[PDB]
Amino acid sequence: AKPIITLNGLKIVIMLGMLVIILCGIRFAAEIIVPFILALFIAVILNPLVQHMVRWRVPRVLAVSILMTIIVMAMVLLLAYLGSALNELTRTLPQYRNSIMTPLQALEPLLQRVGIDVSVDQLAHYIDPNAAMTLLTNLLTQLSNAMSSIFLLLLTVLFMLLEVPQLPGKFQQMMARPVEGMAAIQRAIDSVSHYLVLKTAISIITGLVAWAMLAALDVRFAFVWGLLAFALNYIPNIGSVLAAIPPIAQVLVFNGFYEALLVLAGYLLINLVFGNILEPRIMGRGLGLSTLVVFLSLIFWGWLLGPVGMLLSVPLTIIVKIALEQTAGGQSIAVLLSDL
Amino acid sequence: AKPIITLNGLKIVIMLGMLVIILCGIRFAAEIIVPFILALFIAVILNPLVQHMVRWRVPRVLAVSILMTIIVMAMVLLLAYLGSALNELTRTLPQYRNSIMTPLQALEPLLQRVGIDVSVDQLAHYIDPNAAMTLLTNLLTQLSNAMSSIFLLLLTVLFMLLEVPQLPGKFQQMMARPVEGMAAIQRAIDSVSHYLVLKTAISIITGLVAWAMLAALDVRFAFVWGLLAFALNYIPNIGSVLAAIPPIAQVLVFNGFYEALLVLAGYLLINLVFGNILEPRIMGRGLGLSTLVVFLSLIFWGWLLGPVGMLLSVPLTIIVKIALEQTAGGQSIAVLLSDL
Amino acid sequence: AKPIITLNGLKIVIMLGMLVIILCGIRFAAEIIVPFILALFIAVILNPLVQHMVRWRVPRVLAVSILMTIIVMAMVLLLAYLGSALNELTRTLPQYRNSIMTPLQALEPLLQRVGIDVSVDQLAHYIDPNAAMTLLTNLLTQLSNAMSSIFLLLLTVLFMLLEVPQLPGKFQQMMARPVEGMAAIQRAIDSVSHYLVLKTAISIITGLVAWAMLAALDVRFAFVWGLLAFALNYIPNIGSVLAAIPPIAQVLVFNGFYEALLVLAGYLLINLVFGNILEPRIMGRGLGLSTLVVFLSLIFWGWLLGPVGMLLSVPLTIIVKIALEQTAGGQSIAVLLSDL
Amino acid sequence: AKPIITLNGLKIVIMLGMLVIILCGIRFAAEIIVPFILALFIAVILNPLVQHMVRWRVPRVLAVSILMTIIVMAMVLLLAYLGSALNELTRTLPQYRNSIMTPLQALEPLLQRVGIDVSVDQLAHYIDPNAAMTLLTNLLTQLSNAMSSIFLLLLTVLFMLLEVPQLPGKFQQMMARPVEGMAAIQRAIDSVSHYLVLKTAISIITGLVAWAMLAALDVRFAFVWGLLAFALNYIPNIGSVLAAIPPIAQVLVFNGFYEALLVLAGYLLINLVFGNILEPRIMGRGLGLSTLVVFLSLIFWGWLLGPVGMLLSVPLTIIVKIALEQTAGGQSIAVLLSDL
Amino acid sequence: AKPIITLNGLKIVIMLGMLVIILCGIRFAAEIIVPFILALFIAVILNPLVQHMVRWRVPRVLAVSILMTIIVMAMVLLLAYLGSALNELTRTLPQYRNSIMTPLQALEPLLQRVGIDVSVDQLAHYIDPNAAMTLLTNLLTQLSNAMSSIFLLLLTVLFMLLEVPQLPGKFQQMMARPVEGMAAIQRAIDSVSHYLVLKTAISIITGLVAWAMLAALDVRFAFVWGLLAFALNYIPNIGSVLAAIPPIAQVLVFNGFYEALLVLAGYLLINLVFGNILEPRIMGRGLGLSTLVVFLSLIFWGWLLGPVGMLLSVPLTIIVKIALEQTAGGQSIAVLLSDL
Repeated sequence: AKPIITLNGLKIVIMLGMLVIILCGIRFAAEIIVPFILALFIAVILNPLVQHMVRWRVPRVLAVSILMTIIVMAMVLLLAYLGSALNELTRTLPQYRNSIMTPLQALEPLLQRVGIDVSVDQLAHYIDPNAAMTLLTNLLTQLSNAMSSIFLLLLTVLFMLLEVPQLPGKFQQMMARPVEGMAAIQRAIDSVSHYLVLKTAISIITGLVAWAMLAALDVRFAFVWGLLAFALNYIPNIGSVLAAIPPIAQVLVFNGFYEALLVLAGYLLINLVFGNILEPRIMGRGLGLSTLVVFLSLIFWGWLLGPVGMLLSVPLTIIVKIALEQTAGGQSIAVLLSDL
Repeated sequence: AKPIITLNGLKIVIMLGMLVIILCGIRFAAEIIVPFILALFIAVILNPLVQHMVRWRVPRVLAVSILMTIIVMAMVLLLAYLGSALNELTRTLPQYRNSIMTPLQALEPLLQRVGIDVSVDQLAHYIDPNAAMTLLTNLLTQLSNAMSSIFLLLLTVLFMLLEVPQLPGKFQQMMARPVEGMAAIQRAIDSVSHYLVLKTAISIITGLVAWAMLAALDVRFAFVWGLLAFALNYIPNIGSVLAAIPPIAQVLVFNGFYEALLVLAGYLLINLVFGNILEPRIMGRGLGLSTLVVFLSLIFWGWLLGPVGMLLSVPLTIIVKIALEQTAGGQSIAVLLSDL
Repeated sequence: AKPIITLNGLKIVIMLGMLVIILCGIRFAAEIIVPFILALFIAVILNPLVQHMVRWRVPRVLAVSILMTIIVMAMVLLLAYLGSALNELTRTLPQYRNSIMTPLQALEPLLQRVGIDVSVDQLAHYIDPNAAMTLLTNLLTQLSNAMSSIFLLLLTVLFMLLEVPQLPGKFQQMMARPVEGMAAIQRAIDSVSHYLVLKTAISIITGLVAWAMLAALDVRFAFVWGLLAFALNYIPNIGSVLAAIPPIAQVLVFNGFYEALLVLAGYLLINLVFGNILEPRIMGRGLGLSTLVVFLSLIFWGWLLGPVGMLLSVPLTIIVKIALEQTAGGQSIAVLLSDL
Repeated sequence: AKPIITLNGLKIVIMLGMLVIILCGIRFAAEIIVPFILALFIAVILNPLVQHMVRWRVPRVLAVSILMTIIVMAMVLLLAYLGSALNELTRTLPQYRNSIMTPLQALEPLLQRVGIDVSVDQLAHYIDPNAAMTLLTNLLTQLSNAMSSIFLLLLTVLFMLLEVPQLPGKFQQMMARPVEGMAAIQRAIDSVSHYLVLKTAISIITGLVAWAMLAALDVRFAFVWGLLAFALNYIPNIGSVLAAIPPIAQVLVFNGFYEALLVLAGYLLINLVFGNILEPRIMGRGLGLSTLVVFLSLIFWGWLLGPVGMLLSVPLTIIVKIALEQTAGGQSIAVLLSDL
Repeated sequence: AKPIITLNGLKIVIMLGMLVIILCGIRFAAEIIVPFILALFIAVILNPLVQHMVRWRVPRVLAVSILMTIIVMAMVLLLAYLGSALNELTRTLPQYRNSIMTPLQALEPLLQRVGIDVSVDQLAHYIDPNAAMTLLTNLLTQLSNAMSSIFLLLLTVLFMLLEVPQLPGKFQQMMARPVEGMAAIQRAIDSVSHYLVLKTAISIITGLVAWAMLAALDVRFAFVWGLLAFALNYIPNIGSVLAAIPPIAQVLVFNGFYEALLVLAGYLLINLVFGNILEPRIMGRGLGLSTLVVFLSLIFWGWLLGPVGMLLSVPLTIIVKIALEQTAGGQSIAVLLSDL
């Protein structure tokens, strides 16, 4: 045309440029956004419990206070247990590394082979040691420095729970159609709140069941593996499969094959019954994240929000999808994120 | 719709992008914004005093000059006293650290226990030493390098106090409805000014009372604890509770339990009477910051404006709330920050 | 004119400023954009294969699963082979470096010469060692750290292939004229998809033919040179010429002149027949990138997207050209990128 | 209202965001902006001299050439003199540091004292050594590396002076109401030009008078103190007071009290007569910078433009005030910067 | 007015903010912009030669190929010659440094002197050694690492020359009034192209003449000084004067005064005849850069585009001036850059 800079071109480019600026803003302010978001989600999870406890005619402030003391004591105790178990695992690591190393040496002389062993040696180093080394580093930096920030986060959660009673009056007194599209009678947090409550119930059930079954199969670190399964259950399909690995690795490299197969059968039973109780119990909607979008959101949020961004990705992407579902212009993106 | 980039979408994204830019601007220029804001608040605090001293028929410039000399001499003397007391505390620290360490060893052999001690050892390190170590570092960097900037800040305060007499003519001669919404007959600084004056009066009273009562209970560093209580009294509910801790820790770990309980009772008396004189004396408005918003503003301002941003957060959030209270579009946010 | 800031001036400057912001956004988020784009292209390449395998009445998920296992095993094996061959080349390097060094000493005493040898010594260092040193460094950092990200990329490819079946319903259910200009009945990915499929077929043919012919001429690292020719065949005219060099260097510096000439004749035959089968077999369009634009896009993408950006430049520039071809305002740029 | 993002809100936020961007631009390009601005001011200062010398029927180019040679030779000689005197001061420093240290020890045993001496020892270290140490560092980095850039700046000044004759034709031939508001018949540089000329005349007079009087009181570094007084005379009220200190310190710590009082009386005489000749001689306007705004502009410009930004702050703020004085929208800010 | 944020204010601030963004974009992407721009200019220079060679009925591709081989061989040989000569100069440096040092010692005892020698010693260190040291560093980093990028740049030049034949069809087929204002029948590159061709012819003549005359005066590094004169001839008035210095320094410090005066007379003859052949031969326009603007553009471009930005500044500023000459709004800036 006569001008090359079409006004629609300007709209597109301004939108993209300002989105880039916003993302660099979030990536830069991650150390607030992450604790605040996570505190918000924990508050959402714990609010039904506190509300029911109020239904037992218990003072609100008293209830939340005792609940927070319970939670913080449990976290401190769990940090101690994790420190002991983790150190034991660190000092026990290389023995079964060599135990699984030996079959590689056995299988190296394939008839009419052309490659070398040392590179596959490094790949095995990736398999047993290196992934264990990275998990070691991440978890140990957690138990080392986290207590400086876990306390802060719990404080934030306490304040949110305390102030919840006055919040409905504040939303009611403030129409502002954007905010009613975020969380009001036009429920766009009650959607995510229910999902979080149900998913956390399921994850607790899965973690406890896995821990109990592992104890029934007398494997070491049964509790840590149960915790890991619980934590990873939040990522819908990748998380459970990824969590099922380390126990299988331990049981196979220590005990053998038949028991490892039985343990994997146990995990399959767990994840199928909870592939068959999560959907029909409540949340028949089956909140619409296609597996691809789950993985992509995982990578995305974990890249800008940092590691814990990975843990809270899926709830956060659900939030974004719900918010853009009702916006007039953006409904296209919202249906793009959905599943069918 | 036919276009995905709705004009309202552009408005939202431009507003958010430009807010991100502004915040990165403030975070980047913190070393001016902080001293300037703090000098402004100190000038507001000291203006009534100077004005009353003028009412005693004292020259304005003379009055402010003598007052600033008084203030700077007091600050230098207090820095010296703080240096001596702080060094004494540093060299006295670990003894009662071990004194409180021993009961942990006593309580470790809980019947049917499963955890370890070393992690709880590190948690105690967090409790007595580490928090003391961080307070040590922060206060010592203050007394070390602050005198380069405290003098600058006092100079700024002096200039503001000097120029105040001509300011009303300048505001009067300049309608500019935004500025009258910031500070004019449409009072939006006289709101914050009165809050600061009253809160500082209360904080001085609390600090002096705590110092006197601690002296009546012959604890070491009674003056430093009084100063700390005064400084932390600015954060309404978190500050007093957080300030009440270190004296309780010292008295319990040195003397014992009954006297520590008496001291905590004294703090409760102080903070309840000033939970019962702050509101009814003057400022029946009880400037509307919900406790959650207080904590969030604390975290926010302390994150971008740096540490002293935490100290001046609450006045600053009050300023923002008042300014956005009367703006037509933004009144929703203003009611969101309020309390009920 | 009366104002200097013409509105058209604002449009131009806003467009340019926001483009700069976007580019700094991509350059900053390269570690996602690159794996995601590359996974998208690999998925496009492999989709016809999986679809044909489905035509053999094979389950979709089963087909993609087995194909991905095949691919990952092949990559691991190839990494091992590359490690061995690369280490052998590293420890063999300097001998023929000196072998080609000696003719420089022979040719230094040109009659009536004026220069020195040491600078030309450094130029030869650039020729045989240094370029080999840089290739060494790049390839070795690949085989060293890549396995952390190659697995991630393959995972992404697997997810895309898995979700493809539901995608057409999602595009169909979403008109949004921009998206139909990107990939719909208004084909702007089916254009790039076909180009990628055909170019990859040609590149595989070229790589295998070069490997076989080099084996027929019993040169060392025949397989590595075949792989390098395949990889560089993606850059249309520069890539093949640049890839033809290292084998010629090796054969000349080890064996001699006549055999090197025969090998170069073989490469000429390959690149002329595939300068004569690429065009007429299919893709009679001969996707319109003028050689200059090919080189410039190479430099550009390789500068912001990093090294692998160079490899995927040409497909990516084709994408941009196709997208801007149909846009009303930008068709000028699209014809500028074309060839005639 | 129905939308929260009021259009006025967008205007405010866009203005602030773009101002932040501009300031980050200037802060980033300081190493050009500062020499260019300073060269412009020096050219303005020297233009009347060159023009008068032309009135003596001297060739323009010849006049400016000889004047620039004079200036550069004087700067080189002054750098040498400064190097010698500065090194002498550096090696003489600590003796009178201890001389003034001893009275602190004498005054430490105040009756009924509570503090320590070591912190006040560090405060004295701030007083005599540290401020001298910082002045040492700044001046020495000047005399060390400045000659690389002083020559560049003088070159720029020479070019501006050379090209001035053709400039009026260029402004005349270019209406562009913004530029006539910057410098034209609507004088907004002739305002600053006259201020600079008069202030520099006054500063030269003050520097020479102080140097002569100090020589009459046979103090060491009389010339350096005269230079420092001249340089600091540019900041209207803070500068002279700050410059009067180091000579007083030297004379008191070496000689004693009565002579120091006489010297301070001499400075008071100088600064009162030039608080009584600057205003009435010419520039009865008394360019309107309230002392607070002087100090704030000092801090501001010195923060973004770097140290020499402090020296050229006041002229620069005068420029900004004059420019925004006549702009229709911004006249409010202009009256805000003024004095009354 | 009622609003302070005038719409014109927004236009000004948006223009300035986006210009700052663009400049930070160029400063950030300098390592592409510089080689691309420089390759474009070299292609423009060499295009007439190739076109004339085509007029001799020589194949276009063959002609450009042989010309590029010639150029690259000449560059490699010149790099070698430069390495040898530069190393010789480095190891010869300090002897005449001391030779010129001794007259400073002779001239130190000026009657009734007050300064010291050591600072003037450092100034002489600036004169003979330091400037030589900086030139050493810059040139040596060139001959060291440049060959990695010089080859790249020559490749770019080759591609541009190759593709030129099809370019006129592409511009013809694309009206887009902006592009015709950049380079079309509305010539705004044919303006710069002719300037570059003529200026390069003049610079070659000057370099060769200076080299020949220096050889006639048997000074060392006559060729290097000729090259330096050629390179600096691109900056119109500063460049020749700055280039004339090092030969004068060498001849004076080695040989003496009369021969140095003769050499300076030779340079004056050269630069006056080419101050008297450049203008009247062709380019009677005398492309309008006032000397001040030349210097300012030098500083500017050299600051953002880096060192070689200084070399290509003047052509680049000419380009900008020509482009903004015909734009309706910006013609004011274009006349501001001109000369009269």
